[PDB]
Amino acid sequence: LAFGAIQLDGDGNILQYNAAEGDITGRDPKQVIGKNFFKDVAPCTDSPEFYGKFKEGVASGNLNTMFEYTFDYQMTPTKVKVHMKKALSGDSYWVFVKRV
Ligand SMILES: *C(=O)/C=C\c1ccc(O)cc1
Repeated sequence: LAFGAIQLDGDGNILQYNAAEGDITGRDPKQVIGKNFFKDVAPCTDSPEFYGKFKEGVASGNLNTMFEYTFDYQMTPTKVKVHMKKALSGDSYWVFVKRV
């Protein structure tokens, strides 16, 4: 995956996104990575339950699953498949998204 592969820490901050290796856009780069999630009391960012039991993933100590989620609604995103993996570094977990 040259796109879809993001690595985040098991505390709540994004570390690196695997895709940025060629700045061929003039976007505002405050979209992804460098994300320190402060307790602004915002549990509604399209994910009431974080990813795939991400909240349990952390404390269970084995956040590594591939789960495909189909959106059979109207105003929903495309069918994606999340492969999360507890980073081999330790207290961090990856997120590989892959649309079908
Ligand atoms: C999170 O924001 C959950 C519910 C909700 C309901 C109504 C409005 O306007 C915002 C949010």
